[PDB]
Amino acid sequence: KVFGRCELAAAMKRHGLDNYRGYSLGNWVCAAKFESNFNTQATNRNTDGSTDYGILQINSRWWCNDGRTPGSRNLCNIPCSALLSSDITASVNCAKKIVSDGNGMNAWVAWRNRCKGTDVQAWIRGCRL
Repeated sequence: KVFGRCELAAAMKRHGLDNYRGYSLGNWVCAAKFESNFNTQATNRNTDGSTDYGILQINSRWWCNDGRTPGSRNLCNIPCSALLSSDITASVNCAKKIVSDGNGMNAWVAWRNRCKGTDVQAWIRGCRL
C-alpha cells in the first residue's frame, strides 16, 4: 500500500511514534518519505547483499530474516516479508527497537542526510491526526 502523508502520520501516531525517544512525528514521516516513498512494498538491495524492506527500509543483516542474508542477526525476530504488509505494526515495532539502539534515527541514512536539521514539522502540517 502507498500511504498519503497525513494517512501515514495518523497511523504512526496511533502506533506510538510521535516523540518516541524524543523524535517528533515529522521525523518519522520525513524518513518514510525518503526511504520508501510511503510504499509498504518497497525493497532495496544493498552492495553487501543485504536488502532493505518496507516503509522504513529495515535491514536484513540485523533486524529481520529474509532467508538469503548470511550472518543475519534477525534482532526483531521476524521474516522480512512481514514488513511489506499494508499494516505497519511490525515495521513500527521493529523501528522502535532500532531507534532505541543508541544511534537513534541516524541509523536511517535518508533521515540523516535529508531530514535531520530541517523543519520536519512541515511533514505533518495540515493533517487531522
